Amino acid sequence: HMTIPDKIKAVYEKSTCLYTSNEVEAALDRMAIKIHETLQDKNPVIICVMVGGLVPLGNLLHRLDFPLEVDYVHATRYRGDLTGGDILWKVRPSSNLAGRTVLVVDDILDGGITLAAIINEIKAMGAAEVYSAVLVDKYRKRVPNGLQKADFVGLQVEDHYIFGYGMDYHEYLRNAPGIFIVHPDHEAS
Amino acid sequence: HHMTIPDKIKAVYEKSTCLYTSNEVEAALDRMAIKIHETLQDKNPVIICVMVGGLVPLGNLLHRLDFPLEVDYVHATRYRGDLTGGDILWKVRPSSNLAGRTVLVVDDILDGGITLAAIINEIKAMGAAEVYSAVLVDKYRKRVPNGLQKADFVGLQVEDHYIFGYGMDYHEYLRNAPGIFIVHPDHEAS
Repeated sequence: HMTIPDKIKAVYEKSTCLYTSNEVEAALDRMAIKIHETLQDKNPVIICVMVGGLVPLGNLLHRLDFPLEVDYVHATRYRGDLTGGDILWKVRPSSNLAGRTVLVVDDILDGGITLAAIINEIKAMGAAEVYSAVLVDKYRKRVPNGLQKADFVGLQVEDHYIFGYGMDYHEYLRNAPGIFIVHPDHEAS
Repeated sequence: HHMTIPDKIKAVYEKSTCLYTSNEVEAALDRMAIKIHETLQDKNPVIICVMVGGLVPLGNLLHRLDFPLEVDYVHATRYRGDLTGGDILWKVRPSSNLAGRTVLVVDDILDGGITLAAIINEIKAMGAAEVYSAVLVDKYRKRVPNGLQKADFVGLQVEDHYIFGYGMDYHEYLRNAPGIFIVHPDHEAS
């Protein structure tokens, strides 16, 4: 029968490139400058939001020229859970975050209900300050209970079906070198 | 108000010696990527990050890998006294979905690799068809019983220095240093 990797190849092959890898790297440079201005003297814990935060965070980290520690967190949500109150935790924020400045890093702000719950849970562990960073923000789309603004944003995009540079298409294509839009043939509407 | 940990961190970084520049590291990642492609492009691998050291090397490596793959992560710790790897503490375990899959395990450094070998063996025990190992740096002259004996993919071979950077920490700091650095003997005596 038809194979998942063959279908992935077809999706990628038919996709359209919204941003090159170079443009993405350039957006990471801009973020880094801003993050430095805000955080350099704050000894932050930088927390990767799994799994999507991993590519952006790893590429951002060596651009940040100040003392910092790294950690990670993992939460999922049912789409039907509109409040963020039924969140499924796989990896919880640690007690070590008490009194710390924390920067939370994710691939994309898309509503951000789940990102807001993660942030609030970090606050509940006693963090002094929580900032948010996102490689891409779907800037026109905001939802109740969602995160209204990220502190640091690489790229602002319209509401497309997108993948790459940490963003998956059914777990695949996080390794695509840029930001891509799924072809209308493969957009299940 | 006394000297803080971050102040000492700055001093360590300031006195450290640069072993490899960021450019040399990126070039090593390019070489690893080519090797990984030749061996794995047709294998539909799950690429697993060994937390937390794997995160920067993996993130940088990922967008160089031009073939279908999935990403996951694992986390395990060890007492220095546990020379066997029989008593490792799991924080995040390999999943049962790895059954029948080709898996590539990515960590920052092969330094003995006792924990790394235990992780690999545990992935085999969940039924993975094949396990490969990739490491940004290998302390190629240091091998220990129960440790990983050889990695399939190695970015850079180094001597047994106190090193940090590019995902390797010095007491949880300095994973963000842009290159590979050696700690000055005034901060770390042998």
